Amino acid sequence: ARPSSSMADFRKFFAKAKHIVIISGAGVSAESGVPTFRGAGGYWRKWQAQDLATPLAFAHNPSRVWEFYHYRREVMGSKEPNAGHRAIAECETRLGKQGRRVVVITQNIDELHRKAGTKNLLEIHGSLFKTRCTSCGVVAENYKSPICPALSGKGAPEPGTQDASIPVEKLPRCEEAGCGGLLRPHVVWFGENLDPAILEEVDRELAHCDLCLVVGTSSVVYPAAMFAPQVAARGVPVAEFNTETTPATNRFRFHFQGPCGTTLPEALA
Ligand SMILES: [Zn+2]
Repeated sequence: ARPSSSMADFRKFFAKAKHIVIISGAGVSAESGVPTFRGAGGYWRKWQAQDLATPLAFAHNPSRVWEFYHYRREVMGSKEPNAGHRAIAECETRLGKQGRRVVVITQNIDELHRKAGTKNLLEIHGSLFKTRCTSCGVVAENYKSPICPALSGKGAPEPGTQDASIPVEKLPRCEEAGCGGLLRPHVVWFGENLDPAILEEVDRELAHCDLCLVVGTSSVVYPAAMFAPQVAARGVPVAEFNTETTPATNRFRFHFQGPCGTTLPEALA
């Protein structure tokens, strides 16, 4: 039960596909210089990213979690879309002129698909550059560097860096009149459900698609890891683009090895 590595055969499906869903994970941004969760980039100070991206973490030490998110926002400041992001964006524009739909369902919070020009984007895990008020619930875009003055020069990643220990009053706060609630990043933490509206949107896309790509993702985090398998179970061809095999590889019709910045321009031409 094993995937094909034939691009020519994938291209035969691609030529006819009317409704393509492209699922991405951190590997799509690796060639932009954005750290992944797997490997060495997935550590900040002595923690793993899945240690800090939790409601318990935030409740216990919101300064520490904000220092972590600050660091990621600042990392992003210099980063640009790569050839894989661009191929995806250009594909959507080209096919759209022909009446054919391409939609990107990303786990990423890095906004690089946006910067590349993707329009049909579902950020299923939220965005590094939005806030949500824990008091009022308002969602706001926020690209400020630093997001608050007390985080200026904070966030360094090296193990043994002292906690900034910023009092909650000096962490990012809501600016709505009379609120002043503590902000959090408008991201999905481990242990938190996705937004129901997002689940519904995904469900509609997967049920309607006739071709699916699964790009740069380890296929370990749920529910997102369920998505491409479900499409394959329907009998729809799924093509995995990854520098390695994953637990999901053998569920799919195709496996294209190598950096997606190389393979996606070729696939989506
Ligand atoms: Zn508020």
